[PDB]
Amino acid sequence: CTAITYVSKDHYFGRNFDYEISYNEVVTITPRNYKFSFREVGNLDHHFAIIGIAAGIADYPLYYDAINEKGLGMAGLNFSGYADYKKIEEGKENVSPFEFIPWVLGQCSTVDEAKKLLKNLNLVNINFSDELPLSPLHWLLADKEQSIVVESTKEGLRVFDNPVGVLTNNPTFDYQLFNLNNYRVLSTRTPKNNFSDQIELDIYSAGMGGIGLPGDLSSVSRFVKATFTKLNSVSRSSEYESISQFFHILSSVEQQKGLCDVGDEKYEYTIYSSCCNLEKGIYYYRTYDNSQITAVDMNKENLEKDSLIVYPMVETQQINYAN
Amino acid sequence: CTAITYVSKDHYFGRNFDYEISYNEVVTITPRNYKFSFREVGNLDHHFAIIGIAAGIADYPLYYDAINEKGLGMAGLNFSGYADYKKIEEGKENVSPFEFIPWVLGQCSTVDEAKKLLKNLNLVNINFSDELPLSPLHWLLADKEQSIVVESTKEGLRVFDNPVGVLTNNPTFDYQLFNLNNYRVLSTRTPKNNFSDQIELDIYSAGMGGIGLPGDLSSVSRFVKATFTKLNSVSRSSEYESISQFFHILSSVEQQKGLCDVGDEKYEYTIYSSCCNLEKGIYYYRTYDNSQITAVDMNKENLEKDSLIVYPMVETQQINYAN
Amino acid sequence: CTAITYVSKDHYFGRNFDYEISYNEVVTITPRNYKFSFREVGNLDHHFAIIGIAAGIADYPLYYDAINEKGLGMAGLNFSGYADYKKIEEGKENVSPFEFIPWVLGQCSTVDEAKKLLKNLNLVNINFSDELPLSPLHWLLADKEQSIVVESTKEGLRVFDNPVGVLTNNPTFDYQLFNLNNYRVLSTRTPKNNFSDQIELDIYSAGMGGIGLPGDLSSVSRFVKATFTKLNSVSRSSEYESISQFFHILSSVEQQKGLCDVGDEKYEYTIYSSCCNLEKGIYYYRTYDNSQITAVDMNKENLEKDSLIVYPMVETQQINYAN
Amino acid sequence: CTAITYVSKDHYFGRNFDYEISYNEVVTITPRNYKFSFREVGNLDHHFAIIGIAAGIADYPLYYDAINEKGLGMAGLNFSGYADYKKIEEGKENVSPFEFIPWVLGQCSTVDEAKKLLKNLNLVNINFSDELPLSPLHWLLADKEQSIVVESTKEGLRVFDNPVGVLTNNPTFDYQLFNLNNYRVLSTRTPKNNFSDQIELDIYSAGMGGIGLPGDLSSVSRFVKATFTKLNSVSRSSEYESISQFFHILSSVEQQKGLCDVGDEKYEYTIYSSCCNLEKGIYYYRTYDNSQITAVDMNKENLEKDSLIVYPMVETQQINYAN
Repeated sequence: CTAITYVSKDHYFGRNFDYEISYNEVVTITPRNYKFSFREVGNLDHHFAIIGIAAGIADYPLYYDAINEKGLGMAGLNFSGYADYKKIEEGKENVSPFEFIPWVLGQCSTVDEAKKLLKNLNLVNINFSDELPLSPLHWLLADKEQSIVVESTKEGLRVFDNPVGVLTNNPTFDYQLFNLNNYRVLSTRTPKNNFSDQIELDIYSAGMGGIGLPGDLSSVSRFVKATFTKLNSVSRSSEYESISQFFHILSSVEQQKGLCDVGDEKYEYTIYSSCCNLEKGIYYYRTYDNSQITAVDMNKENLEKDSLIVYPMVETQQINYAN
Repeated sequence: CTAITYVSKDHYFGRNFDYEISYNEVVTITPRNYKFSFREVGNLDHHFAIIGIAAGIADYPLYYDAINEKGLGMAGLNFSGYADYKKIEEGKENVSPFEFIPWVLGQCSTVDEAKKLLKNLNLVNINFSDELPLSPLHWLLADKEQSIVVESTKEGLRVFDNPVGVLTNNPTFDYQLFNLNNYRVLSTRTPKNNFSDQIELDIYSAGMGGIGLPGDLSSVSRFVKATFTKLNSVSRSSEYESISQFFHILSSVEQQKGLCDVGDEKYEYTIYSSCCNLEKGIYYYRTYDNSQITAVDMNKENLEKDSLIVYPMVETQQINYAN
Repeated sequence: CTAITYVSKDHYFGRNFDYEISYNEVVTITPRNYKFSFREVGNLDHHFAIIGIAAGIADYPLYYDAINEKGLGMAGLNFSGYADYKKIEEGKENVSPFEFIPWVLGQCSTVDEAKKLLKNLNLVNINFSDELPLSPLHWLLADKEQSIVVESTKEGLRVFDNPVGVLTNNPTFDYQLFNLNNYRVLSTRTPKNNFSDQIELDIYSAGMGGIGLPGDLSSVSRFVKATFTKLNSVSRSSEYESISQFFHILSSVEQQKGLCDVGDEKYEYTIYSSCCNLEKGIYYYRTYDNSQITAVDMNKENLEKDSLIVYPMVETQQINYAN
Repeated sequence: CTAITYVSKDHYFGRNFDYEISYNEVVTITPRNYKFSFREVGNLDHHFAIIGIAAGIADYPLYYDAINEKGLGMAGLNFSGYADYKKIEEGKENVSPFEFIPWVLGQCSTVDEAKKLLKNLNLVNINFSDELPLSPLHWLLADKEQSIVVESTKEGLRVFDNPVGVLTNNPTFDYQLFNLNNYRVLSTRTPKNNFSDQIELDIYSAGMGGIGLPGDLSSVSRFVKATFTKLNSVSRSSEYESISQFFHILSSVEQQKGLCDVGDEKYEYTIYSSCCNLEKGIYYYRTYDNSQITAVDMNKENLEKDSLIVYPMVETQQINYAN
């Protein structure tokens, strides 16, 4: 997985969802009066409306990522072997990872509010059900001001400011930031010949400033390439050019089927790619097999409802036959 | 630019067109009775039908790439500083680079026929017009059997067999093939710990087999990554899954706006990406700002016409609004 | 700096000392009755004998590295910006970095004894003198069983087990170990063509298993290359062959004059390279301008003395003129 | 193998000899009146004196490398699979590779003279003897003005000017020079943060300008690292300091035993390293298990003799026991 934020007049938030198998992903709008029952903290009978992509395997919104009607985004990304969930601890707000996106997005309008809510968080090892055990995750949260990373590991709970608005998988966020130090020299412009003034070295290609940028599908490499591509991106401000650039950034680090074998020719690939406009409450997405951008606008629904609104995903290529 | 061939059940050919500006790109079908007048060789009054993307600046099909009705594809890719075009040479078929795609695709049904035709070729330095001087190019040709590369350089004209079905920009094709030797170790699977059996190294990410793959936008790096991604692609045999995979291969080496500065913030970027089905005569394309695949089917036209059939390219985002 | 341990039959310990200027580096034997006065802990009037290279100040053995007569080695390596030394803390053994090598090597026969001693350590910010402020350092300690790394940073004091027996400069040791995970594929043997079974890739060179190994002079790169070179080294048990291999490992990551400019053509270079036999108490060294190995054997001195025994370093080329 | 030139005040020439097994390598001075009998060209009964290292299994000087009394150096380096030797060709100077160093160094005082002599050369496939078939080689020649590379391949005989004064093994020299283009950015100084002006990236190590420099033992990697290390080496004030720097350049790309397995634990390693002072006719050398520099001075011999003067190499560690 790769999650990013991007600014181009509006502020966008979204992710590549990378896994082996598609589990009936749907776009789900949770309206304001859909009751959230939490196992160990107080219920939210009335809360902010949410739109995101969820696993369509329950009548509870099991979100992989989502934004709320106040412009706050949150995404859970695989963090296998690094994530550690805890026992219920007295004095803490004990929240299960499966409840965590509803818990935050339900009641926070900004990342600063999320920071205050997270001060007493303890992420607890309680499964949604026996049939559906917890995934090992870490989280990116973002609004129009800033983004943060939340990591619950064996040593504890850390909330990091994210100066680049990017997150992938393992290892911890502090290693990911540190590793960018190694790429300081990379550039969008042709470098000078610093190697030796005694010989002539030919600029035989454009793009030589970026040589050294890693192009493989591993977690650290995608973090570096997504960061360089996001930070150096240029768009145009209009919505369509803006989301175009966003999906180009995500394309840069997507995983193609066949290239990442996780054992026995079982391939990890980018099942979908999302781009959310935080100001307008629009969830846009592509899928591996549908290149066309599909848009679901949360504000076109009756957000005073109390039942989940589900949009099944367009998963076949939608071709414009021009003749 | 990056050009590739790919086989699933059908055979596909296409390219990323990477440059600073659009020369009014259009999809042009050249029907059979559109007369080709050649400056220094014999005319083709009747020939194979062709479909490709061209610069729409004249009532000649100035193709960047195309396929013909017999399943032969050809593409010209930037080769700046390496390309050399010649004086008229007696006893040769003297063909200008601007005429070259029409010359080959007009009269050859296969790459083997193209190989025979190319034995007598001399590419001459004749401009289409004063307003349109020649670009420095090299060419990939492909059919369902094989692909070749044509390069006219200062040392002469070389025709290479292309064992990977990929081409980018500079340098010469022999260096490009040779450089793949350096990447023999790359894998789709997790490597064994060969570094030392004395220590335990953790597989902290999937995709570690590919570490070493270059991710920058330079010509050689894109050649290596496109080759690795193409050769290790899997898809099912269906048309939509096949072209999905094809566009994913091209996405892997596309150039995002902002990332390749050739100047004072003059950006090289992937203006369009094409995929042609050689068996069906369908030209499919995406553009930088339209993620939806658009399809133009040469066989839906009256190929006995004698004038160019020109379709505008759909260049703005075609979004499916789901609510 | 790079410090390593290496086993043949005997156990060896040593380092490259990398800096801009050579001062009065000398080989100094501290005999058992040389009284160690400590600024905040109890004095050691009688202790283990030590041999190492020091800065050549009459009043005290200011060691860069050393071993003791019981086969325990310790080295201080530059750790600029990462090292943090503390205020005196009650209930701790408050030891200055300049006292640290004498403090450990004076009273510990093994790394296990050092581990117990270090449980109470607080490294305090007390200069040897006003004219000679503390350097920012971290430490490698080794005996014939194991090695550890000691790091005092802003977060606190950490003692790590060192599974590879290597240390360089910044960042923290945990990041250095983690980064080795990225090099699991590297091999002494020619890799298989894993890139694609569809094409023939030529083994045009020996040594291709190691491609990916970094060759620059930076701290992390030297850590990776020293580790790979040390762990894959082979040598016979005989002393001359063993220290030969050791100096070859150190040569692999040495810094050549001209290549590492730390500002206005001020060059960091490997001033000396040491190899200590822990079992035999011999300090062997080469210097940048003397390739011949020099040996100083601590057991040839009167270790019951109470005064420092100082040997100048042989700093100019000792050439065998053979004809 | 790696061969280099380096200038300090004097001009130096030398090489690492990398192979699996040491035979009877000897330092051999060929005096002026040792008759050179050539199988297919005119004999040189009187010629320039030569000193180099040879295979001491024959009464003829079978040099791996050498310099002559007029300051011209020549070295043969493994070129396996690339070297091609020819049939005797009428009108050419037909010289066997085993005769080639004597042929050039016998009669040329400069590289310019060698260039004229090489205009008619045809390197022929004639073994010295049945017990000793020809090795596949290419050659570096150097004097105080310049250096060249000689490569006889299937396509023919090519003499290149060598702008960097380095040579390794495969592939052809043109590819080796071209590949340097990929390293234009590398520097001896800390790079600017070109990655992004939006974030602060920490200079946590010196030597970061060189990141990207390859550190493995393959032929291309050693070519790049030797070139960068040689070109950015300082010059020095004395003979001793100068050859110290020279051996440091060679050390940078030496092959350590255990790291390069060409077989079933058959290790390629740097058996000897040479440094020749072209002005003084001194052959200096350091073997793998003798770190001390040994010097053999051609001018201390009677160069009017007619028989080879052969010195065994000092192959065991010469240690300075200082106490």
